[PDB]
Amino acid sequence: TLAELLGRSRIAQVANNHKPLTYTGKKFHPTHQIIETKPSTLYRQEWGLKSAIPSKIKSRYLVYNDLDTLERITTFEPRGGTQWNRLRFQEMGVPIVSNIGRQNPFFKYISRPE
RNA sequence: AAUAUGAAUUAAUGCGAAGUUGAAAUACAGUUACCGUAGGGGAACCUGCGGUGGGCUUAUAAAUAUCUUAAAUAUUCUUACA
Ligand SMILES: [K+]
Ligand SMILES: [K+]
Ligand SMILES: [K+]
Ligand SMILES: [Mg+2]
Ligand SMILES: [Mg+2]
Ligand SMILES: [Mg+2]
Ligand SMILES: [Mg+2]
Ligand SMILES: [Mg+2]
Ligand SMILES: [Mg+2]
Ligand SMILES: [Mg+2]
Repeated sequence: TLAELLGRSRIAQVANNHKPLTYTGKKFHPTHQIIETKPSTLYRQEWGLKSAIPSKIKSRYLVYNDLDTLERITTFEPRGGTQWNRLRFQEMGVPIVSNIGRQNPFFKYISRPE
């Protein structure tokens, strides 16, 4: 059915987020999912959102909150810069270690009631 | 006692022409107007108290914005590729 397809659509895959797109507090990790469009689609203002992104946007990365609003605009910011922070961390090749010597969370360890 | 008539006597008002004394109202009408009420004054009107808008909704910024392969690759593409 159409409902089944919609639930699995790429737009459905992005978790609902209404966090401020302009946040001036302390940032410790990414808050919005970066959206990327290919160069061919960018030439046609196609991002896979509800409406065409304004042609003024030359970046290929954005973050958004609402597909449409009462102001008849998309709420988005044309930035994708948290990906470069992650890739620069990867280039520094420093593994993240636990200062408390806890078990690795990414391994299925056999824990006990200690 | 009622009804009708006339009535000394006396009250209110309309229209007509037509000047006079002011300039109260319509614009922020030159003191916002009007409602109720009270007092005062040649005349409109003036003043006090509250009410109404049938006057002020007539309302319109203390400005400041961001990084990924610009192309041998996107931009071309005509039912083709798959
Ligand atoms: K007056
Ligand atoms: K009055
Ligand atoms: K009065
Ligand atoms: Mg006067
Ligand atoms: Mg006058
Ligand atoms: Mg006046
Ligand atoms: Mg007086
Ligand atoms: Mg008054
Ligand atoms: Mg008036
Ligand atoms: Mg008015």
